[PDB]
Amino acid sequence: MTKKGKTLMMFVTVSGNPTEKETEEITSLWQGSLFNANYDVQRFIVGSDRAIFMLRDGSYAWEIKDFLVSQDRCAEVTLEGQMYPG
Repeated sequence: MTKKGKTLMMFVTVSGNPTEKETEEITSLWQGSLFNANYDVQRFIVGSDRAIFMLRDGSYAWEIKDFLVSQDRCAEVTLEGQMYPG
């Protein structure tokens, strides 16, 4: 049907075939940066190199996607069925 609310899921992949711990360290600093920019996001680790970012307000998904892909350890960002880069 038609979605309720503004929440939005963002699926992120970490580069370099990292261990789960390294992925936790890498993504924790990303979450910190987002928070420091007033963004409200929850983080879920779902694999040695996979992370879920749950946005409270999905209307800011583009800004967050841009920030993430600009990181050296970000391989891909999946947003509404679309992978970035490119």
